[PDB]
Amino acid sequence: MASRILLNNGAKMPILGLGTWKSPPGQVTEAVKVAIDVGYRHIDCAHVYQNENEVGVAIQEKLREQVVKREELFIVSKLWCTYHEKGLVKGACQKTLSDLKLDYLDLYLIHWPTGFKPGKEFFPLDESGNVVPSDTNILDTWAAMEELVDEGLVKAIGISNFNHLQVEMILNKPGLKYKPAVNQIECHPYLTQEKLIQYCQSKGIVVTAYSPLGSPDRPWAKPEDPSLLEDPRIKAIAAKHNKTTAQVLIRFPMQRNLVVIPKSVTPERIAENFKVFDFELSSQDMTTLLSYNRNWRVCALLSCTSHKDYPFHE
Ligand SMILES: NC(=O)c1ccc[n+]([C@@H]2O[C@H](COP(=O)([O-])OP(=O)(O)OC[C@H]3O[C@@H](n4cnc5c(N)ncnc54)[C@H](OP(=O)(O)O)[C@@H]3O)[C@@H](O)[C@H]2O)c1
Ligand SMILES: Nc1ccc(CNC(=O)c2ccc(Cl)cc2OCC(=O)O)c(F)c1
Repeated sequence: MASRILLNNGAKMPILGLGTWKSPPGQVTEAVKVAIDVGYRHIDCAHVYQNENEVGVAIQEKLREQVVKREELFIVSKLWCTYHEKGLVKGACQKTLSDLKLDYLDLYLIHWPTGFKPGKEFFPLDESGNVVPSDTNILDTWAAMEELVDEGLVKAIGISNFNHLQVEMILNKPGLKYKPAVNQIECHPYLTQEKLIQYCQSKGIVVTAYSPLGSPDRPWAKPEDPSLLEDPRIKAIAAKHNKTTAQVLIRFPMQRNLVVIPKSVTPERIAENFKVFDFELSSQDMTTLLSYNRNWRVCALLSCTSHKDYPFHE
């Protein structure tokens, strides 16, 4: 299987990338350096993760060392919810560029379809704990994203956590100039996403699977929760293939024509997670993994559920 997938902007995107949510700022520079040294060419970033400066130090050092050329890297970041206003989008993108020490992003995503009140707080709350919305709709935010392409700041734009009706809203936008290249959504054997993936792929939108290992370090983890890495059924498939459970969980979305972005700051695991191009899951393996769906989400947030554009009511 090829290492990159063709996007609808004409560029190629590596199907395996390194995630950086929760990667501590004192560890993520070495994580990204190791990742690039062992073959990763795609890093998934976001302003809200608060570690883009440190990710950028690694990228810049590997460019300076000539381990890789800039054109060989595929760097992704995301517009946070408090920057959905027309007059804030360019500055948000430029801050991310400055932190990552880049002149352009390969892909810039609307992180969530929900706009929040601008300000210093990433989750502005009213006194009862509800997030305070912005009245800026996803279509105007999309037009602002299109401007970034036309100013040379980003090569591609896309969306994240958009449900099928929200994707449709963008695709049906009056005067749409650029289609979204990517929809980045949660996807793993407990949230298999058949309907949304089919829809996006049918429209030429590439899907990126996040939390492919079930995000065991998510901060709201109840150890009551189901655990992909510990599921004996998935462990059995891994054993059959002489691979780790994580390697099976990463190969699974690859064989669905998805991009996948496992996170690690552990050098041994960063390398392990990349060694997934030399085995194949059978169709029976794939269908068996799909059968484990239970519509379980890592990423949901109670404080935002009354937002008009909350994506997971549908
Ligand atoms: N667009 C969005 O809204 C959104 C939401 C969630 C995530 N994402 C992106 O997707 C990325 C991945 O998702 P995620 O961070 O939620 O979780 P994940 O990649 O599913 O899981 C990360 C966890 O798995 C551990 N791990 C990694 N490789 C392992 C291995 N080979 N064996 C055992 N454990 C392993 C990591 O530990 P160590 O790091 O300690 O090794 C970490 O605790 C994020 O970092 C972010 O870039 C995007
Ligand atoms: N509208 C909205 C916004 C955020 C979430 C869930 N995400 C988080 O709670 C979250 C908060 C801070 C950070 Cl740094 C990361 C988070 O999740 C991962 C992500 O959103 O990429 C959500 F479920 C809905």
